[PDB]
Amino acid sequence: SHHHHHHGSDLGKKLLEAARAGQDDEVRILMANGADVNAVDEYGSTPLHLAALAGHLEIVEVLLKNGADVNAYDTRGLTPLHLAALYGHLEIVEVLLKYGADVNANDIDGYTPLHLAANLGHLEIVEVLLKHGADVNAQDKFGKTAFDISIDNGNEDLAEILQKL
Repeated sequence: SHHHHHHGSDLGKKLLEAARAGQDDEVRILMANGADVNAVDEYGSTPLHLAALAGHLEIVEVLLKNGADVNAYDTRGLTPLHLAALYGHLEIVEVLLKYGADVNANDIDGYTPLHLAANLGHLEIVEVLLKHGADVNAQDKFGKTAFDISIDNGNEDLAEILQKL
């Protein structure tokens, strides 16, 4: 599946750290020495998770170009698209979608990327997720949709986007 782990070499740990820190040269060097592009830490995060979380667009692109799993799940069920939407990185959201990210993947608690972007009020990311087929009816473990979250937070601008776009 989209879960890896099982070994955990320090070469893979170096790639995870370099990807999260946005070191383009070191990521290039480590991959040339055979670093697994899909390595995981104790939480199940891959280098693509950490580059998307920390907002490093150029690292995200070189990882995807070398066979990084765009839909990898960590132990909480979070995909790189979840993290890009949660941390508000619009261009990374777009690149992930362009590489086949599952727009409607849900984590352990049932949150989709649309849920996270709505909770944090990232209006443009919500619009982009909707254009790529985000499910407005998807409910989390509390039975709440992305639209319900915008109504409970009184974000009428976000609620209007979730209804008409």
